[PDB]
Amino acid sequence: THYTRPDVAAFLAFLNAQEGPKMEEMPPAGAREMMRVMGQLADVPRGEIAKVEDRMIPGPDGDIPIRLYDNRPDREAGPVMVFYHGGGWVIGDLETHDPYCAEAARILDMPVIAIDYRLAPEHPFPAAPIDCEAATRWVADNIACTGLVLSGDSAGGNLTIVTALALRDEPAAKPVIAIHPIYPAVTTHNDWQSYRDFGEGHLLTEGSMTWFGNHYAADPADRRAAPIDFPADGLPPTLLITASLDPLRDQGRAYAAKLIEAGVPTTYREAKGTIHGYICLAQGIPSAKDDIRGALTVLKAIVAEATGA
Amino acid sequence: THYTRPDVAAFLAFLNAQEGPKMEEMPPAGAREMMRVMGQLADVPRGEIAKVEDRMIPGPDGDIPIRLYDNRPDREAGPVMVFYHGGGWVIGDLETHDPYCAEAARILDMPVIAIDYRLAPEHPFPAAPIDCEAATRWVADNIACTGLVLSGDSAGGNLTIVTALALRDEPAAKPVIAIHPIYPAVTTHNDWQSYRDFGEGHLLTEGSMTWFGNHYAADPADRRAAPIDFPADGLPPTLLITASLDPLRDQGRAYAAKLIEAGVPTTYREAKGTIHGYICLAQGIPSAKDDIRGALTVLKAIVAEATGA
Repeated sequence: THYTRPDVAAFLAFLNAQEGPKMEEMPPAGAREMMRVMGQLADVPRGEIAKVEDRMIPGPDGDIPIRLYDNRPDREAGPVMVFYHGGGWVIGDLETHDPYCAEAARILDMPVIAIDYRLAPEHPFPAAPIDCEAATRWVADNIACTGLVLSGDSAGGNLTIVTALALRDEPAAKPVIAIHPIYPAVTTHNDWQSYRDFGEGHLLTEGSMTWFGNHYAADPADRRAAPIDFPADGLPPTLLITASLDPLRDQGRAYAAKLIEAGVPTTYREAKGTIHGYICLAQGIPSAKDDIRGALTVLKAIVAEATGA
Repeated sequence: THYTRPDVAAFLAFLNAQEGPKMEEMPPAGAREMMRVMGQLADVPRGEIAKVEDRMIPGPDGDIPIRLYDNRPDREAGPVMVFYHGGGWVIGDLETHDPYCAEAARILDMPVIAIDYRLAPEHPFPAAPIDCEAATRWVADNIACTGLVLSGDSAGGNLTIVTALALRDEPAAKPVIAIHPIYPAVTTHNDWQSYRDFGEGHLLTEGSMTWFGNHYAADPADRRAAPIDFPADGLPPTLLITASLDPLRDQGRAYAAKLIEAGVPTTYREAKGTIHGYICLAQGIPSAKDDIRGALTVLKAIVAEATGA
């Protein structure tokens, strides 16, 4: 068997008992609704936060909606985090990841901008990376900041890495000073021991990954889909976290190892005994709160080191 | 050309203009004196520290001299750092690394115990790793502490990793909670691009390394000489730092990568634009002070997270 935290095993037993269709049997609209209802039941609320503002920004295929979270709006010019939500490029929105964004804004003490990027299958690859890169450049130009911290979970961890590579090659008005990919997808291939071990029973399944991947319809040769296939030299200091029961664990490790081999300062964290998707499950999995807090404390120090030097 | 900090360049200009024999042209006694005099000229002094105590402990072969540094001797039982000096298993002692150990004890706010292990060629491999393991067990059994933090530079980085692998397999009376190998040697072979790039003009030279290697006479197939060839699973949280102009940089990268691939939580830092040996050169290379302080701040947080269990 595999080490599993007791509260994770308890939440898994709950997930395994639910009646009614799997996500992969649903059209996108119904999958999108499943995730909202799961968040309502198993995520914490937003909690208290001084400022949350929505607006539209111009992007190349139309307006991109963003949400700015700031718990200390009187700050001076400092770093800003841009956040790209997960949901396999099909599901997720500004509300599914709202409680995480707010928590991040509170712990990091920096403004957090979440991007509502275009989703498949209505907008297949490469709409998501186009939107994310355009939003991030807009932020560097238009928001008072000294530097960008890019972060995202799962599909959004992918978008974090691909966006950091596009800005490494052609810089924004402000540098990326750090990146925080959370349980990222970095490749489209499934030849991984963690994929054989954990591809059933652990929230993210073989069935649901196939479903995501077919709708997004990514070009597997393109760096925007498969950044483990391309040089990593000159990326900023990276905090990469994986979850030990996650079918994507091993490609996360492999990416972190590639970063170290290219000389990129890297902090690898593994949430031991927990599953993919934990950053939105902090009420159903209470130990998730310490994983969130523990990673963002390390990130806060990484950013403080980059700004003090 | 390779990025080089201006103050490192300036130190190297001075070192390369020195007259008088190279270390490798000397018998061990004369090499040992060169290192003491280099430290005298290019290291910071011990500075203020509440307590420094010298004693002998019983070892497998006789007395092992140790030195205890504590900047807060009143403390409650907490973590203790055991430190293994570098010098290619031939040179170095308690005085060569004294200013670093005091600095660590101040920044980490924990006791630091430096070990004077047996040196080659009078005592070839495996004397040093046996002594280090024996002293570390003595500390766990005899000094009030809750856990051990092992650290060391170069040969001493090797001894840190080897010692942690020995205690992973048969634990001391107290757990290892973190390890901090500083520009470690993890193999005896030289097939590394960094070795071809930086094996002359950067303080640690091909000639030095061969001279150390011949005196130590390590068995290249033994885990105690070549830890990179053996499983890393189940080591504690590791902070591994390399210097970018070091002949040993690439094997250090490769070890940090292997730790990540085994699921060990790992922070990799690279001192960009600096050389091997910088922890003893903080007066001749003033930027070394921020490399020391930067790493020890990270380690201190790693330990704080472990002891909040």
